[PDB]
Amino acid sequence: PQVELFVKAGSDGAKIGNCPFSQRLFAVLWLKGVTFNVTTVDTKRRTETVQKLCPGGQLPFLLYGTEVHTDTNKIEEFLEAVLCPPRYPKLAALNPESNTAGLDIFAKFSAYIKNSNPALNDNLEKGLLKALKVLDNYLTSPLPEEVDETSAEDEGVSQRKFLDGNELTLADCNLLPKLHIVQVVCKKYRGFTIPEAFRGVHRYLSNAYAREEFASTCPDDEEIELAYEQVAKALK
Repeated sequence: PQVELFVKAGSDGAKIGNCPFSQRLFAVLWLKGVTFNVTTVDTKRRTETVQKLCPGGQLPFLLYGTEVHTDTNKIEEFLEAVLCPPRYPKLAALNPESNTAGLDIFAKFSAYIKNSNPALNDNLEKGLLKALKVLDNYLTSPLPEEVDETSAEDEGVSQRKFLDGNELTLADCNLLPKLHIVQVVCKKYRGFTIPEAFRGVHRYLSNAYAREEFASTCPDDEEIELAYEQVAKALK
């Protein structure tokens, strides 16, 4: 069954570019354990093949068998439904709220990073921090699998590695590529780092960077910084 992911190329026309949608599906496919290929597209210099496969030009897209699929959310839903046990793990979260935890962070970041009004900087940095804190509280809330298991010193605190438990799920595949952009960009252009006191978020990121599915699908930091340079530099 042939599976080829087409993804956004970076500044050299070849390496992985900044696209958290590309990276989400790359990670889903890696987690499924299916055999697949990844082909980068320089959208300024498209191949005759890519032009034929996807006239509409959407990116990312997926060639599966002879069918071309577009729309990241739909492509992911398709993959989860078609790549099924026993050959491939189900990657859907068990707890619905894992699928919404921290979904606001990226738009708070986008406002913060596009803002060029100095009087609103602190408001927008607050908005971002508040959204990150709500993610932190999700990551430290025990989930049903952890029911009544603890230690005297950390009662009512979750020990789990990722959003929905100790395995990576589709929820992590959506969130992590975006959280990665937020970190990289805000360090470079805002002097901002996530507070050390968000221990849940910190642990989450520590565990996520330790996983090739996330770590090996990340664009180079440089690609992410270049992608944001024009809109991030406007604030003086």
